[PDB]
Amino acid sequence: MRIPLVGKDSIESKDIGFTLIHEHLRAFSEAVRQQWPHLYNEDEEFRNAVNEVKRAMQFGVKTIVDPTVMGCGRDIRFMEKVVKATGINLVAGTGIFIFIDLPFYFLNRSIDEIADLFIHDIKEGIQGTLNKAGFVKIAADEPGITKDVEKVIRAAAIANKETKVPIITHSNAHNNTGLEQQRILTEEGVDPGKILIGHLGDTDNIDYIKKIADKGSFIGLDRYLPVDKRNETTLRLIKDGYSDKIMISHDYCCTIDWGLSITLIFEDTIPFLKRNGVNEEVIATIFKENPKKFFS
Amino acid sequence: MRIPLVGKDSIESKDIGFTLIHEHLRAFSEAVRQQWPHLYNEDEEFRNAVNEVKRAMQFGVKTIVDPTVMGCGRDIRFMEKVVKATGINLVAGTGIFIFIDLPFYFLNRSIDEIADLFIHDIKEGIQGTLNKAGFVKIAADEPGITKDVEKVIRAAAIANKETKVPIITHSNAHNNTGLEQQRILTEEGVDPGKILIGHLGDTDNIDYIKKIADKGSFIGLDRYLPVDKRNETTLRLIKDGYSDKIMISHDYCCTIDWGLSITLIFEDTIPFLKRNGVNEEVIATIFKENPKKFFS
Ligand SMILES: [Co+2]
Ligand SMILES: [Co+2]
Ligand SMILES: [Fe+3]
Ligand SMILES: [Fe+3]
Repeated sequence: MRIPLVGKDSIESKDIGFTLIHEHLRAFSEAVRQQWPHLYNEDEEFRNAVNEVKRAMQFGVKTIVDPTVMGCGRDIRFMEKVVKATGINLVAGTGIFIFIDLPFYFLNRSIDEIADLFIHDIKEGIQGTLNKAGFVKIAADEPGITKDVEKVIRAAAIANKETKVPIITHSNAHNNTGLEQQRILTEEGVDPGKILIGHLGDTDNIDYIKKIADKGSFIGLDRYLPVDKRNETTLRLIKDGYSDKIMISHDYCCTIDWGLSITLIFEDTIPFLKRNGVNEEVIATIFKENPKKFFS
Repeated sequence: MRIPLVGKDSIESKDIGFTLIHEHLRAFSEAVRQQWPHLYNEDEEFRNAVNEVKRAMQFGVKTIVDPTVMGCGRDIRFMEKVVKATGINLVAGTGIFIFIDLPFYFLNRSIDEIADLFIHDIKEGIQGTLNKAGFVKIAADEPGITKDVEKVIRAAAIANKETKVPIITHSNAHNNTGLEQQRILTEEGVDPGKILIGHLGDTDNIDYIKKIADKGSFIGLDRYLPVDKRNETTLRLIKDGYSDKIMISHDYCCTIDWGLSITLIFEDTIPFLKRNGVNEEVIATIFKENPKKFFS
């Protein structure tokens, strides 16, 4: 008992097995789905999510971490229906995904009030259920570290200090937002090894990626920049000894509403790696050992 | 049959009666209510809304226009429950309330696609019901006319040209956003008399308010700046002959989630006006004749 699972008893982090650290069963904007439901088909979303999870399981995936949070349409009851249909271990999270400003709710509200929402989901449960959050997700992108973006980062640090759950980020690989997230969180007392700086596979600036890993945090070679170039960067990082900081995901959304699959790393990335000399222990380090330490 | 009403057959605009043009039965951020429902109490919200509507009816209000739209938690089923409990004529709208950027859904989507959402609500119905929207609501504030704010303004103009429903805006009274909204909409072909530029009672810069009214649009002396100063501005505008452009509302939210009543104009504003020489025909112009023309 250590990592909460949707629809299941919690599991020890040592038992997580082969893990996909950043996959979305579904993603959507809460406000536009509430206001224009005619744009959406939950039944198609459900079928797609179950099919994708089943395909991942066929390749040996035990556990999927789904970092859908506020702003991207987290729905714990949908998640538990997918678990019932598949038997996957599913880790849900809490957090806020914003690039610029917070919803109007947060006007005149403190960082502590924001952290209390995260702690509520970790300690009490998500959306009125007893399913608990196992990590915090935060974001920054092209607008950089705005005032509200920084509030959310600081609230994630408070939640981590109180509950010890790790932090996954979304960053923009072409600016310094990932480095800034790592800096702010570690300055606030977060263990660097409890942070995954995401979307670093989007750039080929290896020195920037290595800088973040060298500071202690996992580097998300997620969103599986052409895969060939991504693979080249991934291979380069492996060849240079960074396997124990690398996390690979697809950042695949089985259904997204914005105006490819959860097994591409099995059909393309992992075969490419293997064809270029990467052995089995590297694959196990990335997909089993790194998530075990992240959640340990 | 001309203005759609929640839970009722449509009514001719000539039969709207005494109207409150800008009141919220409820307002909230869709994403934070979806993600943290423990923060909200629908039963309290419902009781408050019914009580406020009943009090307005006791003062002679026939029709209430509720400009809650995407971003502020529009819920047509809540609205119809309030209508069932009170018998009020309630006009619901469509639109998007943003100050900076659109939800991620709208990435790579056209102004025409946005207008199609508004036209859907006006012609087909809101949120899977047969209750239709009777106006479009848009906003701009301190960030000014951003790219996404302007997209929404231009989509409102398309919806108005297709369906002839009027447009209500939120503006910031201390910058030129209201003037800019009016300019963009009229440049796109919207009749100036089909536009209410809102939140102009927030400033005492009478020349700015008069400029908008002189260009043909209604001026929202809503949000009933101290009421005394608001009343002074309202009285001044009346004394200067602007009654036939003035719309008074409270912009009262019977429940808002951000970190006073719908009858304050009956307890304070209207008595103050009357005490300062304003007669009955002015009150009738503001609250009956102006909304009739707006919706005509
Ligand atoms: Co991301
Ligand atoms: Co407003
Ligand atoms: Fe993601
Ligand atoms: Fe309002």
